[PDB]
Amino acid sequence: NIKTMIPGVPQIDAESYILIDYNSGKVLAEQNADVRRDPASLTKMMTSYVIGQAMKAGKFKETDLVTIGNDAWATGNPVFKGSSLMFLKPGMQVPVSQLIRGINLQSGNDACVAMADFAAGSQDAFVGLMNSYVNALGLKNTHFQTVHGLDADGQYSSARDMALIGQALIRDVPNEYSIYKEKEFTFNGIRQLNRNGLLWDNSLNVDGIKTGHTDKAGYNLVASATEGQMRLISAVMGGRTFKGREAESKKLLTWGFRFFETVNPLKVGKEFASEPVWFGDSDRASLGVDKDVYLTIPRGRMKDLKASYVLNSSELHAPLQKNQVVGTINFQLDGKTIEQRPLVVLQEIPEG
Repeated sequence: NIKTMIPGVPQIDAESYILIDYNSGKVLAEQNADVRRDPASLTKMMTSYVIGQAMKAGKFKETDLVTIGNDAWATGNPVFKGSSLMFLKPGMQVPVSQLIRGINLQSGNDACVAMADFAAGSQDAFVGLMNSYVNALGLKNTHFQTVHGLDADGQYSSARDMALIGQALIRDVPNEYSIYKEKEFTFNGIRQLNRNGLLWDNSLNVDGIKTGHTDKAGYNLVASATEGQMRLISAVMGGRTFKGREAESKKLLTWGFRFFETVNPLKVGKEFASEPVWFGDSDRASLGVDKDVYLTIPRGRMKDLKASYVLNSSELHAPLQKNQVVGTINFQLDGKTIEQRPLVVLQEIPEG
């Protein structure tokens, strides 16, 4: 009864939420996770992702100077009224490093425009890239219209999609992601703090990601935290206050770590099984996986994890290509399969 208990999910004071394991992708808890909502400043997570991809590709460096044009002039564009701003002015020459902290830490809407023009030539072209990555990441309930999320009546996202964008930031552009844990930066002699109050919560190891709030959106937060090498991501959208979005996210993250653990039973290239092969330059095939296996299981139950496999075909016949799928690995707890992964040929076996 205790060994097999399924924990109850805490009550969460928000319109929608999700909690996922970064490594395994397992959804630990969810409510209304696919409902389309106003992302508010969470849009800037995708702005950051695009910029991160550009820097990873070597298109520009953090020390490069960006010239501010009239479109990023904070007090020359009333669309920016009442929003977070660096107070950029035309003709300033600001390092990429400062602008990306403006976007990431301050949600500076002017900074978003300046970087969009720098990275992609125009705001429209940059939004094109944002939406291209929406497609590349397989997000079903997300669409962007502007680089900052202002003036975007037809933009939307969801708790799931914002958690998945978080996952992508951490996984794909780690140098960009590393900025989100910074508690402050200085621009024009003015120190600017991070709005993610969970960075100061000494009871968790939170290192990201993004907050947002409007009247339509309510209070939004995408958070990520670690306990050792285990990492969870929470997205809470339509929270009720500044303090509530933090508190509700903390509830989810803490619950996740208490009841679940991530395990890595198999890495790419490690032989899991072997089987005879016919017609080959070797007599047996080495079989395993083509992507590292991470599972999320009930905490404490690693000892009870069992694995076995099935083969698609009666016989293996050479030629066998590297990563050729030949079966399925079943991971089991309490005599029930909880996870399956493709079983693949680890080394090509040509005909003899």
